[PDB]
Amino acid sequence: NIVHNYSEAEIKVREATSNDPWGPSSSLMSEIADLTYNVVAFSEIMSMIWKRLNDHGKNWRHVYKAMTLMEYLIKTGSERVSQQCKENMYAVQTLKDFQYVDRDGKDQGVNVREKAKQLVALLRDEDRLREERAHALKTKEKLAQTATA
Repeated sequence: NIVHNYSEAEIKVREATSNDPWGPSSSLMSEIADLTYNVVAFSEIMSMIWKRLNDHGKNWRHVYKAMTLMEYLIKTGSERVSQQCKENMYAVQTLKDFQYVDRDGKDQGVNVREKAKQLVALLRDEDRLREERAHALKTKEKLAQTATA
């Protein structure tokens, strides 16, 4: 990871992409999105996400949640997020053929492939990206003004 103690941003990314049977919460992803505007945190955040995406088989949740977070940051964080993804398109495209059938015969990998496929389509369509971002930013805005339960 090339860091001593993890920064708060790195801890948040790891938590959001933990190898656990649950997806990232919107509140946590929203915090990470704000952090993408911090010049130092941006680099730490992207580096950790690319690393969590670098995994296989039984660790598919790391990959799936990392893509979910990347998708969120592409649409809701600094524009530099989508810019770096476009520059490293190959690293997103490889996930389109990720495979994993668990020991019960359940294909978990197909969902990783589908998300990668749709994410790639989004990143290559500039007009869609602008629309998705406007809608995503409004959603984060609405989220911030909605009370708990």
